[PDB]
Amino acid sequence: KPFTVPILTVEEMSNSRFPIPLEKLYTGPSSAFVVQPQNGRCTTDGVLLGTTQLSAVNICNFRGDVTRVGISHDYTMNLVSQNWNNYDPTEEIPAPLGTPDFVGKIQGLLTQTTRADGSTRAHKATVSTGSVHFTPKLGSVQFTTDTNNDFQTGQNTKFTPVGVIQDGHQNEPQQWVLPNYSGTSGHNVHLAPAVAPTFPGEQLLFFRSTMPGCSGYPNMNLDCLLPQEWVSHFYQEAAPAQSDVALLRFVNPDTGRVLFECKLHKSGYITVAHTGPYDLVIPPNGYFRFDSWVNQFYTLAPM
Amino acid sequence: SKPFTVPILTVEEMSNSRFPIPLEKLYTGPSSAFVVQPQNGRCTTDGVLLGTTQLSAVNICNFRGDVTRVGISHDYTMNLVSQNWNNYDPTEEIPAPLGTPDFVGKIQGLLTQTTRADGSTRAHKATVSTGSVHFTPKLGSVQFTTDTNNDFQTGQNTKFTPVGVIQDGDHHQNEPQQWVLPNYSGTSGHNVHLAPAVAPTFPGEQLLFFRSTMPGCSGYPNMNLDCLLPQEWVSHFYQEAAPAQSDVALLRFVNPDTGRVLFECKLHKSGYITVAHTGPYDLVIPPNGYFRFDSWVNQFYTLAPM
Ligand SMILES: CC(=O)N[C@H]1[C@@H](O[C@H]2[C@@H](O)[C@@H](CO)O[C@H](O)[C@@H]2O[C@@H]2O[C@@H](C)[C@@H](O)[C@@H](O)[C@@H]2O)O[C@H](CO)[C@H](O)[C@@H]1O
Ligand SMILES: CC(=O)N[C@H]1[C@@H](O[C@H]2[C@@H](O)[C@@H](CO)O[C@H](O)[C@@H]2O[C@@H]2O[C@@H](C)[C@@H](O)[C@@H](O)[C@@H]2O)O[C@H](CO)[C@H](O)[C@@H]1O
Repeated sequence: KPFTVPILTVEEMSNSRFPIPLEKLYTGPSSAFVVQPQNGRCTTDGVLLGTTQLSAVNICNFRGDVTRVGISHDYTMNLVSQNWNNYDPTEEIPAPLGTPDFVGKIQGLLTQTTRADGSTRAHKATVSTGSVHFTPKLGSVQFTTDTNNDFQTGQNTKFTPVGVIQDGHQNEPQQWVLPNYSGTSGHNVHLAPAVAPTFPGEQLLFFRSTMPGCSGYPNMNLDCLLPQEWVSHFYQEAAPAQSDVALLRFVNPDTGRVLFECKLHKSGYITVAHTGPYDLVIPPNGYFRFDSWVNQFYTLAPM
Repeated sequence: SKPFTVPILTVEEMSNSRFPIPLEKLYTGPSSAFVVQPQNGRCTTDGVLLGTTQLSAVNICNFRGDVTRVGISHDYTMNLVSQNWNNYDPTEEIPAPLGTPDFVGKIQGLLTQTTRADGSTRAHKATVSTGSVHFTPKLGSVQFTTDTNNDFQTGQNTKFTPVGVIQDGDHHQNEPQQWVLPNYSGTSGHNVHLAPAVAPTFPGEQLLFFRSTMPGCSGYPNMNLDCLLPQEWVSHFYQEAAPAQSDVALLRFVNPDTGRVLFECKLHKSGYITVAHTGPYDLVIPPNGYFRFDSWVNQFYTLAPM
């Protein structure tokens, strides 16, 4: 089966690390830090990695029953799956699929239905993924909410993420620092690998969005390695990789002209030939096109 | 000549095309009491987007723009911009901005804002009542009720992220009304450029719906939300653009483990599905089941009964 990538434009696609649209493309150095996101990780032949699942609308969502912490405004959620069934902590994944893969305070609404009478409720809520109580691999997380009494026990409860907050400027979130999925009780396991360019003159290419800010002065940049639509495409197509590197051309169909070329690595990330931080300039109808299988030492034309 | 296909994703791997939530189940039921005319999740099998349909579920029922307080109240008017923060164009031949809510109801979420100059940010619980006379997205503005009367700044980029729906009143589940379109221009004019209503015409047929449950945020809302196509099918058809070789694509829903067909259905080229069934029915399916395109047929194809 011939390999392909979607023909969708950047702004027609979704971030694979938070449920927001893609905005732009960015390249920059990343030698000084670890790039190891767990969402938006998929091989070109369709093997999902890390905590990656198939739809953007499930990312950084949580479901389960909740219990109040003491008489405070905090609630513990005993996590269940997307469809309210069991999460198995023994499955060899880092945490439930869709779990946040950055240290930060994510704000949203915690909603609940009482099954007996169909009554419903919603409260502003934040999950601090750097907290010792952020233990999704153990099956629970803790939320700070705007209520100390309105949530009932034994009722289906959902967190819908909206954005991020900060306290103290732009010092958090830390998008490239993974939370400890088991808190202080254990180290992270079964992670999608860290990624880095290996060929001189190359940098990663990032698919960038801006997370909404909900309080304070947060760092709102969020970069993913693959659009969510690419994850779903590769998962479905499962086209065999004929080498370790797929050569893509980013084309302006208005003119047929190639704007730049890049390497899509089989293990699921892109590099470009560039040195330095750069906000790419792309036309609104531009898109990526797979042209040929090449190798790790093929020299890209400068971006 | 390009062969037509539908995605192989399972129902629970896909997304509702009318609200940013996962699909839960397949449902068929009677539709004679309704006009079924959703504007999101509308796309032909050869990839022509219809109504207010755009390509990603994460944008549905989102709004962006600048806000101004209404009087000295807790309500704010949002002057809409496009998804990428560029000016909105009311002259485009669509019913309303792509992604606009296509039902009458009170959608609750958070209204967030950043002050560009210093990176300061804020968020407030907010509700948009799409049945309100102030719901005028085609004209370029909608109104929100919020939990503040003072915290939002003028001239700053503001986003509404939807979460769920609310209800008020002794008549439980009286709202939202998922099959009642808003007036996109309010009282100023009638709706324009709509994707057409759909209905079964062949004896013994009903629509097949891809169903989710919207989160409830207050009161006793009707949380059912049915779409005609998963968002992933919209995206698939838009990209593939495979020519329709007849009016109807016959699909079989298959259990991949046994290879057995569970049921068959008619995917009309204009982008909706019928099945041979009468009455409300939550389909009993294996979670790994998927739809498979088998052949090009016509509107009078008599299906094996569900
Ligand atoms: C949880 C809460 O009550 N939020 C309110 C509160 O917000 C303040 C407050 O949390 C302080 C204390 O840490 O920090 C900020 O000042 C925060 O305000 C928010 O962020 C600042 C930088 C501004 O951008 C502000 O507009 C924004 O609200 O009080 C404020 C009103 O002052 C809001 O009501 C929050 O929702
Ligand atoms: C803004 C606020 O203070 N909400 C409270 C309040 O919310 C109520 C209130 O808005 C009434 C208006 O008559 O409507 C509901 O009762 C609403 O509550 C919500 O819906 C009901 C049916 C319950 O499911 C409830 O738990 C939910 O909050 O009062 C409630 C307490 O009942 C909460 O304190 C809200 O925060």
